[PDB]
Amino acid sequence: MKISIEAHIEQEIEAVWWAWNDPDCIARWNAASSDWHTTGSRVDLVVGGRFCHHMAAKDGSAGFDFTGTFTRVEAPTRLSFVMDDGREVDVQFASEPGGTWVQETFDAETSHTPAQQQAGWQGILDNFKRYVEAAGLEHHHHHH
Repeated sequence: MKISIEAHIEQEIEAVWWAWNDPDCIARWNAASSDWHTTGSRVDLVVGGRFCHHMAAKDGSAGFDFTGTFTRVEAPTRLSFVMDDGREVDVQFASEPGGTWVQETFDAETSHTPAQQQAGWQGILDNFKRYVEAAGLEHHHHHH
């Protein structure tokens, strides 16, 4: 069973995919909670390559890591990957006159409540979108 969420980021699909795949960029977002922060992300972005998004707490009292394997990479318009939890996660980067329609579609983990997962993923997708807006990544500039 798949749950599909979305985001209309007013930015280029280049800057959005860049912020998504770049491990140094992922270091700031990914950890939705501000009490957490991604201390490292081993990203081998190829078809069959693995990812590992280590998140440390601000006081280092705990840690939490997102391991998995990319099952399909269609740069920059789509990224398909499965997590350690079994979540088949499919993030679509669609080009639109308004910016980039990032439609995330993940498989719901049988262990957790589906709606609570959707809230967690929408938190991380908000944290990503807000990172793109915070870092700027503004390709559009008024040339003069």
